[PDB]
Amino acid sequence: MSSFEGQMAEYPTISIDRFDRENLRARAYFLSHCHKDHMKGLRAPTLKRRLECSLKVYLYCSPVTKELLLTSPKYRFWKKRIISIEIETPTQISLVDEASGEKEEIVVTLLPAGHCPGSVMFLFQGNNGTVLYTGDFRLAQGEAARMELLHSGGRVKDIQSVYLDTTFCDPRFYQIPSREECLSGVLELVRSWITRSPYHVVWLNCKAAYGYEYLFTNLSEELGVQVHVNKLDMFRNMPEILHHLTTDRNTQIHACRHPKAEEYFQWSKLPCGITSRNRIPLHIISIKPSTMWFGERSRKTNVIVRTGESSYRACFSFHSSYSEIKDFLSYLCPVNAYPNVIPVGTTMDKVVEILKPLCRSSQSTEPKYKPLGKLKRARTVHRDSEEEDDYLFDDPLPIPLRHKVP
DNA sequence: TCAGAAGCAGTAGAGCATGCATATATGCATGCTCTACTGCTTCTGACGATATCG
DNA sequence: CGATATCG
Ligand SMILES: [Mg+2]
Ligand SMILES: [Mg+2]
Ligand SMILES: [Zn+2]
Repeated sequence: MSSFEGQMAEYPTISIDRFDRENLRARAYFLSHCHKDHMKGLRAPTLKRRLECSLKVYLYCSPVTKELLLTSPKYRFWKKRIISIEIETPTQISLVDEASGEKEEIVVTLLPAGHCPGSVMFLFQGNNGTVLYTGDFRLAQGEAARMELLHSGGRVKDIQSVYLDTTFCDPRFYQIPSREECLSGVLELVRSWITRSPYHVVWLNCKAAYGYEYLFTNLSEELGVQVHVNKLDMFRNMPEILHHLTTDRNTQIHACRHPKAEEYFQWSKLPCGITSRNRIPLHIISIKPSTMWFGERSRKTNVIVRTGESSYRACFSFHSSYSEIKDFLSYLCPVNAYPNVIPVGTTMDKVVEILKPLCRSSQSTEPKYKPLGKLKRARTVHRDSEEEDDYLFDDPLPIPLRHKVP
């Protein structure tokens, strides 16, 4: 999910990954990647009506994001309003107002996120300092020190705020394995399965639309088989991905999707209508790459687990784990840090108190001096009546006199 | 006698929300409201012929 | 034929 309101505190004139209610007054739109939770309001009728009444508002995103977005027929009205920006290329954006001729320049830099085709970061630099928006990123430990654009002369830049992805910001997802390990496990399993007979097929229950192209491409390169998907016209301008997918159902590896694909697999049938070739039945096994299932285990588990006679689960996460998030935020050391999404189990307060010790808040101060005036006793209640005998005791000490005047 | 006027019920067309599981992406499906418009049913009253009285 | 009151 995306708990972001698509509006930074430093630059409220730009909205990122959210165009629902208050972002209709923004001067520039930014899109991290092409996931549905980061595209709320992008197809709204009010936004459609606003686009046809303005000329200076644009939608900035990665070129791969533009290719994936313009392929959908529902978003083709953005064809003349999308401006793609290369990664690691500092460009100047003009936040010109429509009504008044006022203008404001800001410098944005796109950084790779390693999440899905077209996923990038947004690094803004303007009058209110430097802010960073890492929407659904994935960085291993020790990789934050390798980003060239986040360093200024060998040291980390002065970052004011970080709107980081906190999908797995909880002690349950302590150290998620790298995607290479899950890839190797899935490759070994699929090889050992399909190497027996040409009728052994492997399903890949991939929930997200984008993010699993790495697995498909590497399985195709290591097995020579082409994965089956529903639609592949979206990758028509991406040769390195298009030549690994196929619409034909006569392939072994499959990654097709369907709302009722579970019952179909239970009936020994892929999501595609084909259930057998040449009237010879097919032997199907299901591999579901996910991460939330592994975050609920109670003992030592493996990357490739077997939950049934023809069912498997793989730990394939496109989100940074708790340790990776902590390492990234501690290396950046920003003034503030806001969670974009709250975990299902965790709440807002726990994520906030986890992220706070990592922020650059190393500034303490002694409490303000509370004055003490007008003492709480006016009259001397401890006064004596001065009745004595004056003979049992020695003479009183005479009052001293001091005439020195410096 | 009957034209015309209320009064009420149904729908098109747009728009929006939520429910979906151990997924953080679902997009996808589904089901609801709103508003203007049309049609049917019930009601009313003026009206003209024609009955009746002079 | 008046023209008044029905009655549909
Ligand atoms: Mg997303
Ligand atoms: Mg994402
Ligand atoms: Zn298929």
